[PDB]
Amino acid sequence: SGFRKMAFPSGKVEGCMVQVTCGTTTLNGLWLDDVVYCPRHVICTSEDMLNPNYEDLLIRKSNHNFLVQAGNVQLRVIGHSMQNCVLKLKVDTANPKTPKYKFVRIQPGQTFSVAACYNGSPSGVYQCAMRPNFTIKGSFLNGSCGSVGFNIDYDCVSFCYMHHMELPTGVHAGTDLEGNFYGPFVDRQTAQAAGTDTTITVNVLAWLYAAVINGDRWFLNRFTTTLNDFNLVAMKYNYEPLTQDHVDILGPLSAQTGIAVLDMCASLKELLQNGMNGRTILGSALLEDEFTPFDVVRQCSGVT
Amino acid sequence: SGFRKMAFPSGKVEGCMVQVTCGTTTLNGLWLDDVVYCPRHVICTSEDMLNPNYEDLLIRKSNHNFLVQAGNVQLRVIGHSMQNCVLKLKVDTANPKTPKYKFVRIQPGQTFSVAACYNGSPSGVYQCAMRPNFTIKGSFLNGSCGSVGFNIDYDCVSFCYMHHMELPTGVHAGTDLEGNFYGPFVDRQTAQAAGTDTTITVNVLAWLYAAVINGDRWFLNRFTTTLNDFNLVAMKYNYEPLTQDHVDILGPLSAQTGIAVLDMCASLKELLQNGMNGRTILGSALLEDEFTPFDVVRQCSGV
Ligand SMILES: *[C@@](O)(CO)[C@@H](C[C@@H]1CCNC1=O)NC(=O)[C@H](CC(C)C)NC(=O)c1cc2c(OC)cccc2[nH]1
Ligand SMILES: *[C@@](O)(CO)[C@H](C[C@@H]1CCNC1=O)NC(=O)[C@H](CC(C)C)NC(=O)c1cc2c(OC)cccc2[nH]1
Repeated sequence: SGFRKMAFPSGKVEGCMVQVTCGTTTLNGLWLDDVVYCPRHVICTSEDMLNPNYEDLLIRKSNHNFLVQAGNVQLRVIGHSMQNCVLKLKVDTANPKTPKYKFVRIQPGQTFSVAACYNGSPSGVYQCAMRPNFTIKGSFLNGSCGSVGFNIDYDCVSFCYMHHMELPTGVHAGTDLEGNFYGPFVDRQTAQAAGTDTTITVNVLAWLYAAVINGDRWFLNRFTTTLNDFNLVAMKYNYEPLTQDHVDILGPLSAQTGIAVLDMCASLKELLQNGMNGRTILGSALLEDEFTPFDVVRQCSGVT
Repeated sequence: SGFRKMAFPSGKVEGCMVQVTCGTTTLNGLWLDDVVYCPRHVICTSEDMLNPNYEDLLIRKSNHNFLVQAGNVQLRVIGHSMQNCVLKLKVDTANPKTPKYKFVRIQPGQTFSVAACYNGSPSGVYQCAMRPNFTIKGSFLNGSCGSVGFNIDYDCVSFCYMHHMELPTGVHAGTDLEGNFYGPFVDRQTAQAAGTDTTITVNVLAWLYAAVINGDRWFLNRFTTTLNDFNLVAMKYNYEPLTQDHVDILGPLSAQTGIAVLDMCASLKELLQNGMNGRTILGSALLEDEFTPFDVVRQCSGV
């Protein structure tokens, strides 16, 4: 047993990380087949990033202005195009380590693994949750842009995040692999502020199902509730409202424990309104919200 | 900026994990060069695991009794030996993906990355610390035996742990790659307790420095303490004593923040006597002790 913040094995993503450089600006890129994906601001000088006109900055760039390196080995750029805030660079070599992959735009509350990369070399792996305000509580240093977030189902790597920005509050913002930012952020060198964050309700409920599975079930009450009533109450406590998809992904945990989702909602609502009464859940007085229902099942039944 | 429990990239280890089956028992193995290391209880049966005479059970085994699968290929075992609790399976093929590696014995309070594997296929990576009582608080299910813990220095993988056991308390026990258990544990099917679990003081202080580097300072105070007077209080709370080496290792963090180590100790002493009320540090409601000073320096340098 045991419950930990767990990342996916990073080997399949490691073989795809490369370094992209324009002039002196360097960051990370994702090499899949014969295309490298990286943040478009690599074409900016330090001064350009303050108020960049990317369309104009890109028209002054040719394939030969782009330095793409796998390690110290260069991959000649034979084509380039801009898709939203991501740059796509066609290279003359298909990545022999390209895994089965796809690009996905995740929802708030969903978790993914981040391969922290520097100069095209991953340095650490850790799991992140997309906060409801479209930030992630990551750990990123200078030169980390281009780091990607991913999940692995079966043998297919689903890329969902590429790093771009650190906010003044210390949290982080980025895009999907199609260059579309998560949240209302832009790739400018400007102090941008995210919206007020909230607790990921679906993940809190998954954490409660995790407790029940392990014999910690003192919090189960005899009431039930409607989805609408719970949402209205949940927002009064800074909790995100549940969707139909939330109820459905809680299905397996509901069937495994025999506790209907709306019953657990009624239990969680009582915890929100009355507190923990000096008690703990899974050895904690804090309600954990960065464990998705899939993380709970995967850690109560290790799948690979 | 930011601070997160973070493991090393697992690619180099993934290319080394294999599946080892003996009779009706399957677990993970580590394929380096022409040898596959795994827990020796894979040779045991249901009745053997209760009190196995491993030397007795091992000699009655043949190379063909061992099914070593590396993906869709089966490796031919051409030799079997035993080094303490680690069974060594010689194979006719050397692992092409063998990286630069060494076998090291981790010290208590030090951290390592764990590649949790099942049926020779890794499924998750997370960081652990070797607790003073020589257990680790991991996440392991049935079939996780053979999983390894490691660190990576440059291009060298330092293997330091192989998983064997989950104690009745939910914690986990294992060996180094020489088959020597961490702690007073034994690879038999018995319920085993560990010593009293003390807190890794130097790690808690590093983690306090990380909180300051990241904008958290509500726990600081104007007071200072001597090393001994802090250790008096710390030991009273089942905290490991702080040594001058620990003080020295914290230097970089103290310089970066401008907070003397003994000033942080005065803060920790207050936290231990008053508690945190309802407040949290770096999002946690407890004092985290599984971050080493090096972990903090690596994530907070320049921040
Ligand atoms: C390996 O997977 C075994 O091949 C591993 C799995 C454990 C159990 C689920 N999570 C893990 O980490 N180890 C064992 O099953 C181990 C086998 C050898 C004898 C060392 N035994 C235990 O972990 C074990 C035995 C007992 C026990 O007795 C019976 C009473 C309480 C707890 C306990 N754990
Ligand atoms: C990339 O590595 C640069 O390519 C970098 C990642 C950060 C470095 C430290 N931690 C990180 O996550 N990204 C940036 O530097 C971006 C670049 C934009 C998209 C052009 N900008 C910021 O992170 C940034 C700018 C400002 C700011 O202004 C100036 C004010 C406050 C915060 C802030 N962050």
